[PDB]
Amino acid sequence: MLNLAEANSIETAWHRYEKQQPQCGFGSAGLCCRICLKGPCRIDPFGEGPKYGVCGADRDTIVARHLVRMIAAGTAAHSEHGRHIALAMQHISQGELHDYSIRDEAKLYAIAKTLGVATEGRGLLAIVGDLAAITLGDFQNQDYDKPCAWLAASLTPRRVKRLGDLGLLPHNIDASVAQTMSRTHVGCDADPTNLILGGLRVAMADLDGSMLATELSDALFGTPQPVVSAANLGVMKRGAVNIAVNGHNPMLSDIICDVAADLRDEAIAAGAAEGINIIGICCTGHEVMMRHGVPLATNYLSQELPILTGALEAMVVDVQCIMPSLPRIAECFHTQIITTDKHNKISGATHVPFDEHKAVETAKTIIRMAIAAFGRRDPNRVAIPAFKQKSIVGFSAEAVVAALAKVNADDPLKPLVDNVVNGNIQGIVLFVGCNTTKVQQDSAYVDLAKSLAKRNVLVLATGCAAGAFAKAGLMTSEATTQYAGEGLKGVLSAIGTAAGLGGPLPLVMHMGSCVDNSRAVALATALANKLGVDLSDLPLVASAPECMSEKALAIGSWAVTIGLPTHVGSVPPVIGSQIVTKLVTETAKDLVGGYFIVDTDPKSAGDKLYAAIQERRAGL
Amino acid sequence: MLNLAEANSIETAWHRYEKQQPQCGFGSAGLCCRICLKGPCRIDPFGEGPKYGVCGADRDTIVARHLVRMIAAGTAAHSEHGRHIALAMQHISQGELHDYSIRDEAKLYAIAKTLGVATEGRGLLAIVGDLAAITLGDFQNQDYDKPCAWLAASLTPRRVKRLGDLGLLPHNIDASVAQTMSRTHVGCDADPTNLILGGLRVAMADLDGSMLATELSDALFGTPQPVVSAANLGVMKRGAVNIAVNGHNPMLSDIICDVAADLRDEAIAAGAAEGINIIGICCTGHEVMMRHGVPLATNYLSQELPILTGALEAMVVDVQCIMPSLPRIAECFHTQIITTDKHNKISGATHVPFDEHKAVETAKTIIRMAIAAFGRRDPNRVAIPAFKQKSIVGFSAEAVVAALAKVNADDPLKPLVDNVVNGNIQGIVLFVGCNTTKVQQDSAYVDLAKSLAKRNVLVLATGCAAGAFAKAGLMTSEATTQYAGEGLKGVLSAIGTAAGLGGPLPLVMHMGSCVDNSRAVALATALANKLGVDLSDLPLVASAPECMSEKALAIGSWAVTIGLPTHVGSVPPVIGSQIVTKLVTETAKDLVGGYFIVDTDPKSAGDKLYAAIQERRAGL
Ligand code: SF4
Ligand code: SF4
Ligand code: SF4
Repeated sequence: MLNLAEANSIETAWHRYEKQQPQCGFGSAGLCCRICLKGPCRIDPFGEGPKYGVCGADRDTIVARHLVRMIAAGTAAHSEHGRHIALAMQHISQGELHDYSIRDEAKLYAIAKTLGVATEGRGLLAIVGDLAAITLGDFQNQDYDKPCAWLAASLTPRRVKRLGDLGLLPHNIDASVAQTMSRTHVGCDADPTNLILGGLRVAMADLDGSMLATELSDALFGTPQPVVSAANLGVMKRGAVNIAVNGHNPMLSDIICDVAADLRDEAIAAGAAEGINIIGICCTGHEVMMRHGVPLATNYLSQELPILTGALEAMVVDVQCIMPSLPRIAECFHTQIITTDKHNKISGATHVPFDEHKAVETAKTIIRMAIAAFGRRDPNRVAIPAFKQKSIVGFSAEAVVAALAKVNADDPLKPLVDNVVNGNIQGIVLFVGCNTTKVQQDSAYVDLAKSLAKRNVLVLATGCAAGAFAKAGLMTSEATTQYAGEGLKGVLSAIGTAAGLGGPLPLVMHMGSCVDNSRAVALATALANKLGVDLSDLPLVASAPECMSEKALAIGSWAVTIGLPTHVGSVPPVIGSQIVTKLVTETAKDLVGGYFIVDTDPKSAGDKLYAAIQERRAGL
Repeated sequence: MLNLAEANSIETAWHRYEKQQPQCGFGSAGLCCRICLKGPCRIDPFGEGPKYGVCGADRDTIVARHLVRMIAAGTAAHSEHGRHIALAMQHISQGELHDYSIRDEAKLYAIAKTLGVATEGRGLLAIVGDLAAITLGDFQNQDYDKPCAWLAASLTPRRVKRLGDLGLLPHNIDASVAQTMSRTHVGCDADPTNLILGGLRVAMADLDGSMLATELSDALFGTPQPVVSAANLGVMKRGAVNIAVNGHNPMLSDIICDVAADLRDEAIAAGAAEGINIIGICCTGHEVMMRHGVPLATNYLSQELPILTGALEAMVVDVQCIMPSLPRIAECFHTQIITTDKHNKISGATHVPFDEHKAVETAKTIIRMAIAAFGRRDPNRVAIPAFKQKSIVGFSAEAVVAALAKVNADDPLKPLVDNVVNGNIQGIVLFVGCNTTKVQQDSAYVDLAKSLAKRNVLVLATGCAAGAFAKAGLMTSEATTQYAGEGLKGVLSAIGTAAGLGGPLPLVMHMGSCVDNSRAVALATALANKLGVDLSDLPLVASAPECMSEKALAIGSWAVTIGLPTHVGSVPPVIGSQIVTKLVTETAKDLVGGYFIVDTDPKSAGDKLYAAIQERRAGL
């Protein structure tokens, strides 16, 4: 926890959770079913109740069909973000979408290198078209046996073989989601094993979306490089127009950032002495935190609380992980919750649609409204907590290897590799996932982080996990000296002073939004290649102690298919099926290297994670 | 009904249904969300308790989001069928796939006239090459404002403009299923009106898949023409090896049927003096019956009873509506449940994969596995009820027009309209639907047809609904002379005796499988184009007295969006929201012209349907 801005008149996410107590144990068990209108069909595993549904389907085919349908939804969620980015890149290539451009042409040529596109003497718009045509191809191929272009280009070669031999390499992101929906229909795919393999194949179609999203978003806006930022509710200035950007797509926020600069004088004119101060919520808040250093107000669960300070002039949303309660809560104040997307309206908000073509003028309209919301701000109701915590963020996979080249420009990975074979770094944990109410907010992350840090493992974080470490200052050079542990701290401070920081590198390491989890794969696959090996051999581990979204389920599943022991700290609906639970814990260990780790205890989970790393080290 | 193989000590669909009593009711009203792993949050409508989910979404977001995902899983189910035909038509245009070919070169040409393929002096394979490309574009177009190819080309140009101006013409089948699962992810679309409107678009994609599948499948296997067949379990033979074909895809069955004939001389040699008995279950059987007249054993709920006869040697199952209990109901006997699709495997059943490049060869293998099970049939455990109801089927839209051309070959549609303005044909009804255990099998189907036919309205049917009418004897000439009203019986008898068949046209005309519901919208659009109107003005109505599947919910949802008053007889999860209910029942009569009629009383349904039929006659 952290802030505690007591409503005392208003329902919040914590209130609505307790009024749901107790929650249906059937659904939490995975023994609920509503796929056809002959249900609802439940399974009584014990006292001689119904052991089958009207379908004839058992507990295992019921639990599994819902597992992969959840993975499929999270894949559809991530892929819709990457599709907008690739559709842009196709418009940038055709002299259209003028408000956008290739702001990082260095990242663009490197993307075309990993994809095989010629760049020598070709001109920018030709490469961009070759890059958009390929990336759109992953959304339209019908040859079930042709892997996704980004997957084949971006994994280790050993992994590409392992999955293609099992048919786990997707051919089409849209078709993977749709073929998962169709096969889980009433009376279609039954076999729990065929089902779970079908969820792992569509989990890879999520990885594709996350890769092409991160890479082409860099080329659109710039690769993150280390920057100083600040987190928590304190970053709201009373003397400023406070604009919260919540959602996922930086195509809106990165434009709002630039327009917020030229529009400062209108903020001062309306009576805001400190201009307009835009703040970030959730993954779009991380995108502009990663890139431009814009502060991060809060992560997921505490996203209604900015309106509670009585000084949020407008919260601009687009898609995903935004709470439908926000038009209700903002009606008690002056706040303007502004929806933007064609496929993301909240009843009671204010919709201004984002014409990507007319981008910077739609921004002005948005900021003009929030300047006018400042006009109706009640001044004796402002109550901003003074919690602002600083954090060094912007640690893209590119920048991390750059700071290593301040230690060895010849072999930039050699310090990392050498410091692993000797034990200063026992391993790497990547903290992923959102916020759940069945885990005390931010506590499981911080418990796990310092426990594993102390054990000499490097911590990387993304999304609402990096947001939970951002606040509570584990993203500081000081957090490294206090909790790292000697061997881990010795290296962390070496690179930390090689690149001009001021101390060591922060304990945890921001890599960005959930799609930017593809950065750590790029980090790890290059490592796995330097050693001439695969990720199912590296002392590498993922952990989602507080996960909820279907994205978190899809993200975690391809973390298994890639080779990582993946810790889940919020129990998916599998416990009702011992057979499915065997499939993802055992069996996965053998087929695909990675495996799941379901533990609700942050202390005992970090014991299995270190054990997984220590077992992983032994294999070398 | 009528058969019911009351078998002792074996569990069936009805036995498994009654084990589930009572079923949740929260899920029946749609007041259980189940998306985000912080739930399952449920809504209490009356006595205090929880009024929201933890994300903050009200009952109307929870209800709308689940309905819209059922529409998407139903579109994915049908679209995957259509994509198989389209890929086959592409291997066909290139010289791959030597077992399949353009059997109805005629159909191929009329499919190309409309939809705009140029034919003038062009080889057949160039014409079917353009057809394969255009149709595959409906699965890969990324221009959001580019309507689907078939949709624009196939339904009335007035409805093209309406749905276009409402934004309901889909641009891509695969991306409509995906953008649906994404926008219904946690924290995404929440406005009830927006969600159900987006579900109306992913429903118009099920019309696309159904359209291309039906039309293209005809060119590959032949456009159905009137054929006499037989229905019910009495279609099995003890002196023949009985092979059942369940599922949906005709690409398998049509082969199996042809190969069975060439493999008759090996059957008799093994002891099957009557050869290969290929019986049909669900839609695969409907496809081959409509085209070749093969017998249909049963529909959905009674697909396990053919095993109880002790005379089923194999059940070759491909995709969709295949009960997972069948492998368990075998073993008890000698039957071989044989799965074929890589995305449709059932634990305990024998899987031999179906390569379409090696269709006939695979076919022979399957059939041989059954002629081996014939030599394992316990002859002391045979029990074929001997219910063989003769059925006249094969009534494609083309066949209907031809019969109306045997009376007026200059204005073939004039006999229809004239008899609708005078009153002899008060209207038409399309009976779609499956089979649910909450309504006695086939009961409401039969009752609703007779009550309406007496009121002088033509009865058309598809799928398991048509199977119910076939096994009941409403698909014969005598049924018209008995239950049809005077005016209707007159027109039917005239066209009949004028188009051979020596009698009146069947009371219920078999229009085909689920995808063949596009034949009814074809006939309707043609009549509406002869009268200068839209389907929203024709006295046309759809009814699903025993729906249960997601495909049916989608099949009914595009019927509403094309302008048809649709009746549902199983109550979708919608009662929990009066807003969503009103949106799909009342405000749809203002936006898209069609609407839903939830009743569940078969008597009150027909009264309301006839009221709508007569209301459409007020106009015109
Ligand atoms: S539908 Fe299933 S998860 Fe929802 S309350 Fe009922 S038993 Fe529980
Ligand atoms: S799909 Fe089968 S197990 Fe699921 S609700 Fe329907 S009848 Fe029950
Ligand atoms: S999206 Fe909201 S209502 Fe639905 S399960 Fe999650 S928290 Fe509950």
